[PDB]
Amino acid sequence: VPRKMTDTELARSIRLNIEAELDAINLYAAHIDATDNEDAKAILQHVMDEEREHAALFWELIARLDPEQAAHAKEAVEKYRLI
Amino acid sequence: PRKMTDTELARSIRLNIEAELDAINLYAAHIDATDNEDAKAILQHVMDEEREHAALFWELIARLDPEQAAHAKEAVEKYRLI
Amino acid sequence: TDTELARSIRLNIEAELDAINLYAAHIDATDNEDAKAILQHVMDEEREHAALFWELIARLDPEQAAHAKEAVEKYRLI
Amino acid sequence: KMTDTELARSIRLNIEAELDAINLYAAHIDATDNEDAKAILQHVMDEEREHAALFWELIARLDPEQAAHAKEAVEKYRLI
Amino acid sequence: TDTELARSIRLNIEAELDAINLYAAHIDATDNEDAKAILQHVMDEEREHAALFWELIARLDPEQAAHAKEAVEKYRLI
Amino acid sequence: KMTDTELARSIRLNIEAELDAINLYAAHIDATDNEDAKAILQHVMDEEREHAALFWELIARLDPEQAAHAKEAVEKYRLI
Amino acid sequence: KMTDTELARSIRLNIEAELDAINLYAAHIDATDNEDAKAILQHVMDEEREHAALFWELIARLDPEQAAHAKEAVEKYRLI
Amino acid sequence: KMTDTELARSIRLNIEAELDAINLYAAHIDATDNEDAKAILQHVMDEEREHAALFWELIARLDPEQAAHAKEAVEKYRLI
Amino acid sequence: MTDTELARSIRLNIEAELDAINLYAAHIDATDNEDAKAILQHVMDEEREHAALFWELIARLDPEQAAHAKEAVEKYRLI
Amino acid sequence: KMTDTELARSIRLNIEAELDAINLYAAHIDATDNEDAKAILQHVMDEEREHAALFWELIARLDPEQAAHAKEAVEKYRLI
Ligand SMILES: [Fe+3]
Ligand SMILES: [Fe+3]
Ligand SMILES: [Fe+3]
Ligand SMILES: [Fe+3]
Ligand SMILES: [Fe+3]
Ligand SMILES: [Fe+3]
Ligand SMILES: [Fe+3]
Repeated sequence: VPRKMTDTELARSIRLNIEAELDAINLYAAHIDATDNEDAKAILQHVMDEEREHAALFWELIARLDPEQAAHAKEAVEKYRLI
Repeated sequence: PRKMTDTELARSIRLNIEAELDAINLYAAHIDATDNEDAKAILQHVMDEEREHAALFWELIARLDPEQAAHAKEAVEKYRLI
Repeated sequence: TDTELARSIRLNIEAELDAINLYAAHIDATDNEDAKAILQHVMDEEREHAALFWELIARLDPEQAAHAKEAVEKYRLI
Repeated sequence: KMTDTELARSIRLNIEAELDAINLYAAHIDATDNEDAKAILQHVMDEEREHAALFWELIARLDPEQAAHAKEAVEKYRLI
Repeated sequence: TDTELARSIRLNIEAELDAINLYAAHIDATDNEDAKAILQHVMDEEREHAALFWELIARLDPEQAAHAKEAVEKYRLI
Repeated sequence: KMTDTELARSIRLNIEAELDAINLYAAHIDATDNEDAKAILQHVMDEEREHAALFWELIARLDPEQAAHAKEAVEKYRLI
Repeated sequence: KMTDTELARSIRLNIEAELDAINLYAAHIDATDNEDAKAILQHVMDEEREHAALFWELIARLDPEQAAHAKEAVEKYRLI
Repeated sequence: KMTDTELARSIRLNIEAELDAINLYAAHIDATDNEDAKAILQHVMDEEREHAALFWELIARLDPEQAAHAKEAVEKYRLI
Repeated sequence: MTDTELARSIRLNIEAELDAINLYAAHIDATDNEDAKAILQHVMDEEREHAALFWELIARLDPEQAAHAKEAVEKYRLI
Repeated sequence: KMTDTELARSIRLNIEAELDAINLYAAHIDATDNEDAKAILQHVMDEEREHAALFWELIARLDPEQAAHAKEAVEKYRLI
């Protein structure tokens, strides 16, 4: 019940939406290499790229809330930081 | 890892229509479960784009081995049901 | 009128399509004729069901304006 | 397989799927108050019932024996 | 009267059929005859159980008028 | 040489399925007020119990060693 | 219900859970040839088996009857 | 594979798993009044967030297109 | 066939032990019987012993126990 | 409960989930041969192991008895 309506409910829900978008992109990535039709493959790459933009959009929202966005700012330094 | 023109192509696209609509229902539930405006905006945006994804997969099954002859008497047989 | 009605009809579309896929998997799992033929009949009827639920959800509140530009988005790729 | 461990078990599962679909449509008749939705739910449920009965006719004269469904209406009779 | 009793009995039919499917899958994975015999016995009893549930759900609520015209729709494809 | 994870484990699964069926039907006796449903539920549930007992007696002789279910009556009695 | 579907359902679930754990440890015994794993997995399997037998005696003193689980040793030989 | 099938899809799945862990730990933050547990939970949740950020930058620095990380900040402001 | 065939399996066995303890505890806290409570708490104690045993097994195996030497200090290192 | 099932069982679940994360990354080490992936996966797996150790002492440095985890090194040695 103690939920500021906006500061803690939709955050778990939008992380869920990120997960769902990512799984959908995974399925379309599995399906690009599963036929030799060219138009179907093309429309699948289009929908896959659009879902990819969805994932980026939900990610950029999920960063700018009460969770810590400095972790997704210290990521470019921590990537190369492994030797 | 597998290639077939009939089921390995059609069954998967029928599944994809289900997946698009699952996303649509989930998004519609997320529109009606908060009062955020940024979240509402990005959710209705993503929801409308999946609505295009679902319509496109519906044309894929139409322009596939399945028959778009079901979608020619459907507007009348809905009306043929009262 | 909403999830009470719309989410349930989306779900019924999933169920119809799942029945078509399952019966198609059972048709491509034999080379008989009795099961194949009557399963083709049940498959055809399931497909009609899915089309019917699709026209209903179009003729309800939601925006089927994607199913008006779907014929143009199919044609637009060659 | 294809008749022993496959087809009949798979067709039993097909009957199972028809029963589940009808269960969903019957729950959906009384979970809204629309008339168009009510009409098409009853219509699709009727056709599903046709599907389930016909799959039952297949399983009767398929590998399983249609002698069990016939010596059961009297075992029901055991309720008064 | 609805999904709590009748649909639940349809669920019971589902459970009977799945139990028969599992026991039949277990009969076709060995040639030990003692297990095969008791498994086939239990399966025959499950089969009568499932038939019993089917005739009850015919009487409880939904219409078995398809289950009177089912041999009639079976015959139409030969 | 599989009578272990091809014969015995399968019977553990069969006991699991029987017990789950008994639990499901017992939930179905406690979810309505009908007599006919009561009659068929009590009949089929008792027969399922018989099935579970049959599978248990099968698993006793198949593989595992029943040194516990002969020494078990003392561990219940060990208090109260 | 409580004693019928809170007491009995819970202990049948306990038997099922014991069976699931035993099946998992048995699958892991035949999925390696290590000696530490074999020894400790067989030990844990022995203790789970003890747990399962004890849960079975618990359900004996509940809603199921040994009127079938005492006629199971007599009914096994008469089935082939 | 090790570039497309098993590499890009797998890293997206790992991102999903880390996000599920973050959501779970946030649920455990809102279900207690312990402060040592709260502290370790916000620390581990932050570390999972660090994992999610790292996996996101890798999947960007992989085959997939990081052009969304140039477009999304403009397409979000465009939403009212 | 030495790491992910066995180590994931031993972690899974630990998972089963943990779920068994949680389920047993939920069934101990669902009645006011003492025979069932006592023997179920006993079985839970053996489940705890099992989880402990598998944990010591995984320590002398492929994963790194370098966390279990400074973990008592990083636990306290939070105030 | 705030201490029994709302706190303790949740921590049992959290340890289970951390083991799941390490297991998934261990499955992913056996599904590719890239070096960027190996580096970041080893980092996140090492951090997950740290998480699991932290939750293990939290459940240990609680009211339940870490006395099984004080005589474990002796009872395994009792296994051959
Ligand atoms: Fe999307
Ligand atoms: Fe989608
Ligand atoms: Fe249908
Ligand atoms: Fe049965
Ligand atoms: Fe049964
Ligand atoms: Fe155990
Ligand atoms: Fe146990």
